[PDB]
Amino acid sequence: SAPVVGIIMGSQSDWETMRHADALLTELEIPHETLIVSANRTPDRLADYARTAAERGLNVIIAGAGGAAHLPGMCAAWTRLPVLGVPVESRALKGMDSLLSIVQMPGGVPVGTLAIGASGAKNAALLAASILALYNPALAARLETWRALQTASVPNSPI
Amino acid sequence: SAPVVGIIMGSQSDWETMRHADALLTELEIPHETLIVSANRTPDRLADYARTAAERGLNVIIAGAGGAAHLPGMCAAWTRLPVLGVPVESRALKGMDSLLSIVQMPGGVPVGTLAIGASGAKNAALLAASILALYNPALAARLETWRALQTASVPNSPITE
Amino acid sequence: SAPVVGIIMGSQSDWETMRHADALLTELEIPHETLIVSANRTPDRLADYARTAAERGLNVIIAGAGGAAHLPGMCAAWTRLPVLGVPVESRALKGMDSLLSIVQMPGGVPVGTLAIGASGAKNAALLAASILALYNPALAARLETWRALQTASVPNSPI
Amino acid sequence: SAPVVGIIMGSQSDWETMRHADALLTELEIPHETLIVSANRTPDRLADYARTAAERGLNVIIAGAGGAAHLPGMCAAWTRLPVLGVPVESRALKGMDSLLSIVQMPGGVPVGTLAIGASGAKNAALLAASILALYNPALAARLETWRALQTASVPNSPITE
Amino acid sequence: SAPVVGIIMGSQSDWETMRHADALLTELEIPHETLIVSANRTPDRLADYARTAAERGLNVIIAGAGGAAHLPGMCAAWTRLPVLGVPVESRALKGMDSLLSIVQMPGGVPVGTLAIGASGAKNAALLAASILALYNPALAARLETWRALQTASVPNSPI
Amino acid sequence: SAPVVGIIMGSQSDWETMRHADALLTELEIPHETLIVSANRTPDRLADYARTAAERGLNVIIAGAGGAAHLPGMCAAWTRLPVLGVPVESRALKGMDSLLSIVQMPGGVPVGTLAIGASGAKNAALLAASILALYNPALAARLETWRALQTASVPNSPITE
Amino acid sequence: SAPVVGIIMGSQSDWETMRHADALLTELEIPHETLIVSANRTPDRLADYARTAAERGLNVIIAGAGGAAHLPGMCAAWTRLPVLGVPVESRALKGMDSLLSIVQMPGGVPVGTLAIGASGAKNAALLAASILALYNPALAARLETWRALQTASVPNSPI
Amino acid sequence: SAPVVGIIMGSQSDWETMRHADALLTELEIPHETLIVSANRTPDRLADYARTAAERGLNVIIAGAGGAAHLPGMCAAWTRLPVLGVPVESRALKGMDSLLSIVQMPGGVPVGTLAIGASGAKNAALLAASILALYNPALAARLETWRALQTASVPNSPITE
Repeated sequence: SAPVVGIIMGSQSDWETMRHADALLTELEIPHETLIVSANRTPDRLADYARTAAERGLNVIIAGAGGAAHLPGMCAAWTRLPVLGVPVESRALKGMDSLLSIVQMPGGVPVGTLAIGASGAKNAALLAASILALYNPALAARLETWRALQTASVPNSPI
Repeated sequence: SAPVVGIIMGSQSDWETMRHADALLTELEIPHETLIVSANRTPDRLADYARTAAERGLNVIIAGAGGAAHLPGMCAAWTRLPVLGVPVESRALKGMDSLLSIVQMPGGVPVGTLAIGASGAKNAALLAASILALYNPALAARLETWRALQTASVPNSPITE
Repeated sequence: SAPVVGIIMGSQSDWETMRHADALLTELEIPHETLIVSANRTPDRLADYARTAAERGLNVIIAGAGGAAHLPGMCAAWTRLPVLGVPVESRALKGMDSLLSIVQMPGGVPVGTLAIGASGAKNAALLAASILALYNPALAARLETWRALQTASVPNSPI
Repeated sequence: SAPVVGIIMGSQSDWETMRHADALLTELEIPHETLIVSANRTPDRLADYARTAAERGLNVIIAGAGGAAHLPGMCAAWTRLPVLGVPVESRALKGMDSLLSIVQMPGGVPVGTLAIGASGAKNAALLAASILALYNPALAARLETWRALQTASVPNSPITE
Repeated sequence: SAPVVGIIMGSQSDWETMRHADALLTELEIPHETLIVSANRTPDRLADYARTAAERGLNVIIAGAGGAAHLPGMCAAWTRLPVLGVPVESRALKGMDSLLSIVQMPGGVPVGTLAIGASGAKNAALLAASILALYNPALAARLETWRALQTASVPNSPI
Repeated sequence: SAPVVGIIMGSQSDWETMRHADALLTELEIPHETLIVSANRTPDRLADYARTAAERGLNVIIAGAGGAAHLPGMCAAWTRLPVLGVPVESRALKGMDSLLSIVQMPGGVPVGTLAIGASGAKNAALLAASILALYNPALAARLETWRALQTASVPNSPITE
Repeated sequence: SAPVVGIIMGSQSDWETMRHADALLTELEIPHETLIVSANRTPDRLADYARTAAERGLNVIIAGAGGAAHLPGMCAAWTRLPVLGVPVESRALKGMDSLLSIVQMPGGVPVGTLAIGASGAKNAALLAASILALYNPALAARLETWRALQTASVPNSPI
Repeated sequence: SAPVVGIIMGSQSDWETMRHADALLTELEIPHETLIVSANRTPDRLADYARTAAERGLNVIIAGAGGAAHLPGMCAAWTRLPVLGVPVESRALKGMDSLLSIVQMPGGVPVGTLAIGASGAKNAALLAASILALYNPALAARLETWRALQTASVPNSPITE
């Protein structure tokens, strides 16, 4: 029941993208929390969140943000837990700024980065699931089923 | 002694970059294997490697490749294990082709991507360590100490010569 | 009657783009098959398809995909046949990721790459036609006519 | 002895890159000619070359050029034969201008484009070989052997020094 | 009455952009011709056009095209006249491919390149006008008036 | 003697670039401090530095960092003082990642960004000087003289060898 | 009452973006002027404006422009005052041309550059406010309140 | 002897590139002047230069600058004469900033832009020559001969070593 994955995003505007991560975790029945935490507007909120994540029982953190996206990297700076980053598509630069701001972390503080947008949010949840599956047999089986259904469901010819 | 992390790369030319992942895992005392698997030249070798990774005891796979870097993504297509990708810097496009070819995986098949080059290789190892630390108290303690030392080792001022 | 060109695409979403390749081949009366094969979701389907392509009588394979587009390159990895790649326009990066993921193949495993989008799908079919024309006199004549009509049909002044 | 593949390039500076296409065709025993044809300096030479390629016995044309690389596209405008383009790396833009100038052909006039640089040149030759192999059993056998050897020659592990 | 400026474009699709060049020349009463000439679809038409331009009395050629835009460069290859190029905005790459394909001409065969899109078409006409003005006093005065009105008409505060 | 400008950078490797900001402030006689503060390795050090900057007497902060350059933006998140950012050139992406990571701050938390590299560092110092000059007549006079000399020192023609 | 901040933009088309800077300054009760000044169409207007800015009592200048954006840099060339630049999003290149044309100023003539678009306009006003706050206690308090409200108003969870 | 073309550049560092424009004009016997005019450091010098260019007898202006290259555009803002711009290659961004800062002029104020670097400088001179040739028969003959020689001088095949 207690969350094992924390999904945080820079603002309400990121929800359209991050809701895909939320839906996936719920689909795989992975207990999680979904919050808004701004690296630039609520720095102390982020510090406290990242710093106490492990103590609170979180295993993986999924962070999404756009533009000069500092949320994933700064979160990783305060926690020992694996942090996965989702570059949210920005208006002007289409998420290229989001992507470079997240993926280019210097050696020492990693952020597992996923694709720009919805695909990335969905994959961050799946990646978090694959991480949890390493020590949760029941979940591992549900993930196997999920991947199996995905593969088996691809049509053979276009409509 | 059995490896829990597998480091694979597209060619010997990728070693200059991937050796940093190898070195870090060894530093943290994480058993691992290091191999060359080409997505374009040895597709069947990749299929077999990725398909059997879980049953062989591997927990995480770190794949590095450059240019049209398909190695990480295709590995993830065959394994349920988390796959971390390292974009190896390319000559002309400076790893931008490597980066986009790895990070832009479509929804459904993830690849946790790190930075272009040596930093990405080192971080792939560190990310893998943080994953394993979730269920290995001893490793978790070593990682905590490693991160703590890194933070404490940062100088307060530059050597202004 | 048996297909000599195989058109494969990563998903139904690519059809809007790849249908142009299908239409061109049909226009030139080139027997072909149109299928959905995902490099990331159906890897074994792709392996089997590419591996057996030549045995099945295929001469050229046209593969289209977007984003981290691995379909053309992986197809080429399993077949000796010429593989032509169509970068499908992606939402965020407008097919630049698709393009680099396809065209930058390392020496040893080629993929003849065409333009991003519909133009590319249409040109992959035309390129496949020009390849088949080298050993099919009837088709060669139909291709000559097609190219001739294209050239002669260009207006001299804008409307 | 008659050439079946024609390799053309915009200038002597392109040879460093295009020589890889020449070497590969020779390796596979594919008769070919190698010439310099400038789309911007010798437009009429290009027109004549492309227009008469088919009647001269050529089956495939490999064109390499950099910067505002118009050579491949204009060659394709005049010939019905398949034209493969090699983006030669440029100084400032690292071949990105070369690549876009070649690959972005509008619908109706194709240019099968390969990677920027030496890899693209080698692959243009290999692609040309795979095309010719469709109607040349002997060549098809040589190509099959070549691809098979490439796959079998990939090392299993990196020389970790 | 005889045209002194030739406006050529790769296709009808470029008209939306090139019509701005046409309108400007008409505004400044500069005799010109507006035609469709495709470098890739009508290469011989282009060769003939560029080759005979000077003989026909043309002084400047304005060429617009998008994507792998070869029209301006190839036109310049066949004529000694100044050739100005307009990169037409492409669907996927927004004219970046158009721009690089036009502006990066190697030393020896120049193409005076203008901005991507409508602004570029309008400026190619103005640049052509400034060229003709060097030897046409009447036109030079009309151009001075045009530039003067532009400057004087800029509002001092936004509405 | 009390510093009114604080120059911070992510690592010793940034000094080669940031030393230009240091040199210029000293030239204009602007008291300042120069420190290394890592946004990713010493997040708490950054929080404390930025939070207390105003009370410590600082008026402007110049922050330089490369790659995933979060230092300027995070500093601005904690201080009400104007923060100027210098994108340090990165190896692979030539500072483009540095630039976008700094300049693209969302509405509400500004970072006045300068050019990539040494020019940006020098301009960050000059911008800081122009800010301080608004309420420091003596400095305003020195800056005016500096700008005037720069303009008067530009040669009229190139040394055509 | 006399303006202490001058907001200038290249054209009426930039207003949609620069109005955000105007609104912010008004919100913080910072006296300012909002004008249209084109570096390319009204160069002498710009020269006069920038040259006399300090004499007129201005403390900071916020300049916004798109495309080949020369307004901020040229303004800085004529004034000793701090000049902040706002890259306006362009149609084709989405403000990347605007951004590079503004931020890449050579050492010697600075321009404090903000993000592309509305965010940048809003931040230029806030940056100008933070500059004025250094010597205006009342304003400094209003800025503290503004930043405090921003931080406190961020929701904890998405809707 | 009076100059009909004016070549201006932002700094001595631009000469390495702009000297190619100077050399070509001299080759074609086109009288010209070469000066350094900084758009950012000597704005008034630029205003005066551009404003008086026509009355001084100049017919074409070739302006070269890099980075935030405002020189060509601002020159065009003050003169009715055609202005040709040469994007000087920049260190970090390889002239991309130079190119966009010059070519993207808004409708109403044109700058005929050439390629990044030496090729652009040479072509700016050639473009200027083609403009002047429209009303100078002697020059038109020299240009025709120059273009003809260029075309005739292209080798037919590469020196395959």
